Amino acid sequence: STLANLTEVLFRLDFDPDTAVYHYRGQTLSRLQCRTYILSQASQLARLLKPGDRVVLALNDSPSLACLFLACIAVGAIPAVINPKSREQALADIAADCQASLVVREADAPLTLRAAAGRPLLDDFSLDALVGPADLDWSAFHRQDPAAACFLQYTAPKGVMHSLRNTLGFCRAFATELLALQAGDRLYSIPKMFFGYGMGNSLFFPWFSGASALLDDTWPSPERVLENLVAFRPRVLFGVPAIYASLRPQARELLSSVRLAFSAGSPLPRGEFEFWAAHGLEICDGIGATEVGHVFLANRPGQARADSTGLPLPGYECRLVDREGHTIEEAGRQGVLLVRGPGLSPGYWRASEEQQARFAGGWYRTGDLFERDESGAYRHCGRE
Ligand SMILES: Nc1ccccc1C(=O)OP(=O)(O)OC[C@H]1O[C@@H](n2cnc3c(N)ncnc32)[C@H](O)[C@@H]1O
Repeated sequence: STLANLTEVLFRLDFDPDTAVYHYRGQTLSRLQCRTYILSQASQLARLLKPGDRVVLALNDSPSLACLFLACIAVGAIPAVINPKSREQALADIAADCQASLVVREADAPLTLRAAAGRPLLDDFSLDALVGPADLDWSAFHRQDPAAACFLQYTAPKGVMHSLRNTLGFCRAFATELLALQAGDRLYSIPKMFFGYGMGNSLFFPWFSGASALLDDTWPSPERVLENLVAFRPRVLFGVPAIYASLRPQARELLSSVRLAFSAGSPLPRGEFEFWAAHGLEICDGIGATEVGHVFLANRPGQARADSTGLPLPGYECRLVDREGHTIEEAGRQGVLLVRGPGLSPGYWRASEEQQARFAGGWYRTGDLFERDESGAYRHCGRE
């Protein structure tokens, strides 16, 4: 295969550079603005990090987080985004697990750097003081095997490795094949970027499909969410079942903007589906897993059904194994869901033999019990 770099590949996708990519605190950044900032920042990270060094980013959602993440990748570093409110020992355990060279935290608290106070639109994270001002026209991307580890996603937390190949893989299946996101689409993800679901929705899909995403550094209280819906008016809403439960009293405001409502994280109850169907809003339930990059099995827009997880996305293969390890062919018979496909991770960054056994045989063992109906659609039935 030909060596490549995930940030460079995204930067080369054919979309208008003057269009929005990120929105933050009432401001908007274009693809061009972030691209310029990412290259400048990369020129500084290259003075600090050698290719392969790990970086832990314990930051609230913001354009600077997304861009710093892409700047790490540009120079060949391997970033991980974790909950900024992690306990001290939890942050330490993660940095030790990936042997990180650099941790970047919020203000006031490996080498540790801090964001500025005041929530600026763009942040230098003290790099100007640490390594000096940026180069003007940096482009020294670190290109590598497309199957090699590019960044980590931690889900005892284990670090899931994601590569250039399977990242573009899960983007294609979900953003393109399932949702058919169009350039200019406005996206709003309630889950944050330290969640695999949020990282895809907010960080990657804007670059991948020419869309733009609202980023919010505050926690998603239902009143904060409602504010954002009316200020931003997204076409696509990435939610979870409890969120839609909390949005019932505001159905009018929701349907005024949201045209594609997605739900992931846990099974969407039939009651929630039918309530919003009665109001004329289709909630598409889909399942993803960190070890699979993003959503791999979902209700297709315009064809969703209640109490169902839908059909495997294009390119994915789903299998059900019974308690003796045999593949289940019959419908209405529960088994453990195994999955392979474009988004499948190459494995955990650091793990025991038993931990890596989740990836045994070229499949990811979800640990979810599922059943298939006569048409091939899946239905969540609990955990093993
Ligand atoms: N990482 C993700 C990327 C995209 C979208 C979600 C995720 C995500 O949740 O990743 P995680 O690794 O935290 O958890 C995966 C596990 O969560 C459960 N689950 C998620 N979605 C559903 C659903 N629709 N219906 C039923 N169960 C679901 C299921 O137990 C699964 O094994």
